[PDB]
Amino acid sequence: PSVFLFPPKPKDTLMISRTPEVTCVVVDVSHEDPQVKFNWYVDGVQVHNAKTKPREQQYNSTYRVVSVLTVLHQNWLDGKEYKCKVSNKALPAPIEKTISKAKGQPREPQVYTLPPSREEMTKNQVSLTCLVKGFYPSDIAVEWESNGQPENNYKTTPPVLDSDGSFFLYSKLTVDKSRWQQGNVFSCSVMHEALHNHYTQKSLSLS
Amino acid sequence: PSVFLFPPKPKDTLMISRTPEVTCVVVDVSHEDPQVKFNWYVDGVQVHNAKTKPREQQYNSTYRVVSVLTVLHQNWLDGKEYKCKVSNKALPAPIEKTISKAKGQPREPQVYTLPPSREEMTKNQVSLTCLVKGFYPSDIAVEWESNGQPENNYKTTPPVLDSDGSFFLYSKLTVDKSRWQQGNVFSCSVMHEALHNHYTQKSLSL
Ligand SMILES: *[C@@H]1O[C@H](CO[C@H]2O[C@@H](C)[C@@H](O)[C@@H](O)[C@@H]2O)[C@@H](O[C@@H]2O[C@H](CO)[C@@H](O[C@@H]3O[C@H](CO[C@H]4O[C@H](CO)[C@@H](O)[C@H](O)[C@@H]4O)[C@@H](O)[C@H](O[C@@H]4O[C@H](CO)[C@@H](O)[C@H](O)[C@@H]4O)[C@@H]3O)[C@H](O)[C@H]2NC(C)=O)[C@H](O)[C@H]1NC(C)=O
Ligand SMILES: *[C@@H]1O[C@H](CO[C@H]2O[C@@H](C)[C@@H](O)[C@@H](O)[C@@H]2O)[C@@H](O[C@@H]2O[C@H](CO)[C@@H](O[C@@H]3O[C@H](CO[C@H]4O[C@H](CO)[C@@H](O)[C@H](O)[C@@H]4O)[C@@H](O)[C@H](O[C@H]4O[C@H](CO)[C@@H](O)[C@H](O)[C@@H]4O)[C@@H]3O)[C@H](O)[C@H]2NC(C)=O)[C@H](O)[C@H]1NC(C)=O
Repeated sequence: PSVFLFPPKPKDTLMISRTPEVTCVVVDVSHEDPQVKFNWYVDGVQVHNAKTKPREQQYNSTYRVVSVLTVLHQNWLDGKEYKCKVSNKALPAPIEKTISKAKGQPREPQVYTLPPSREEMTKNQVSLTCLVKGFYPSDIAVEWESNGQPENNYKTTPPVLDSDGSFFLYSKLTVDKSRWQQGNVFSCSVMHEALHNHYTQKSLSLS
Repeated sequence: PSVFLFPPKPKDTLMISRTPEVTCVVVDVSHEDPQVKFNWYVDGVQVHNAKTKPREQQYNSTYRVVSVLTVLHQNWLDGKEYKCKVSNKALPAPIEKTISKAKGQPREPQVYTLPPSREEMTKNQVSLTCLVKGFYPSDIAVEWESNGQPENNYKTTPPVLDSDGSFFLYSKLTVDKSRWQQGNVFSCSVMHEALHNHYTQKSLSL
């Protein structure tokens, strides 16, 4: 039996309207003794069944069970630990897994847009670059937009640990060379806890 | 008694002068029964040996044995498969692991240098950006230099799959703003199999 603990999506902890959740998944549960017991704790507290919510599901020759715990935005941002305890009779001792926001002081992300290289202009599609650096923790959300509509032909690298101990990443938005020199304006949105309203936006366009 | 096969460093296989190698790591070796016997095969052949060489041990609470096999640059680029057979008494049957370079038409990387944003011109240090996209397979090596000398403060993101099936990455070199204002020339070096001579350079300066 193996247990996996997943943190909330970065974007869920940053918007009050969204529902951030910590997901505890157990696999290789005995096909013979599928009864699984879950206990959740926040900073060591609440053996006593609280919120949470399990389900179940049969697989190869085993069972898979998932429990989801809704977390409070500020609880997560304040570094509270979420512990998932899993018990099964076909197991010696219960399996424990804990997860929290990475420790350290939040650092505000620096966002800069970079137009495509002149040499790339011979191509039919160009690259609009958004650089995000100096941020911490690594949890972050980046998106693009031209008008109000979201742009979807973009790719973002995973965050990279930098020398100062902070993280950086780049996002690449690909558009038709025409849409660019025509004058259209683009912008990458960046969501991070260390930003004023957990959100900033930088514009990009030729001139 | 777990086995992990690793491929050669991208750079080692692109320059004849270097020595590319495939490495077969063996973790959780029983403190009781180390004695690990390796077996390597290149496209099936070998075992009556040809160039293997294991070494060292011990770790946290268990042993870690590692076998290194030197490869012919050409054999690795041609897509030959490398197989590591690991044997140990405390292991029922011999665990085998195969490895080879990603398959598919190699694609030439486009290299573009991007100057620091006007907005960043306010910090003491600035970011020189090297965008490398459209390449395949993902094995690539990127480096920065200035007037013939290698730069120290740069970081390269790992390869990211692009929408069209090829890869891209960004390399970032941080330098004192003065060095950029003084007009010094900085260069992004890229090493990939689909480039003529497996190498290309792109310069940046104010
Ligand atoms: C004794 O210590 C061993 C290693 O100890 C080091 O690493 C940590 C354990 C540290 O806490 C500290 O103890 C030491 O610094 C333990 O063995 C480890 O076992 C795991 C899985 O059993 C291996 O994980 C693999 O890692 C490779 C990547 O390796 C490279 O990167 C790491 C760092 O990121 C380096 O340390 C390595 O040298 C390599 O450069 C993965 O590619 C590999 O693939 C995955 O396999 C798992 C299956 O387990 C899949 O689920 C995934 O999808 C992937 O396919 C795998 O993740 C560690 O490499 C290995 N440690 C090393 C480096 O040899 C050992 O467990 C511990 N006690 C025991 C149990 O004896
Ligand atoms: C029996 O069947 C189980 C479920 O079957 C899945 O597999 C395929 C082949 C079909 O059989 C389908 O029915 C079904 O998709 C198998 O369970 C699997 O067990 C592995 C562990 O051995 C789990 O892997 C873990 O995944 C984590 C990420 O999960 C998320 O993403 C995957 C897609 O990539 C989704 O499916 C999940 O739902 C999640 O959204 C990953 O974080 C874990 O990695 C971490 O831990 C390892 C150590 O184990 C470490 O090396 C690594 O660095 C990380 O720290 C880990 O890889 C897998 O999730 C689970 N399958 C599913 C769908 O939940 C079971 O193995 C199979 N056979 C046996 C012997 O039981």
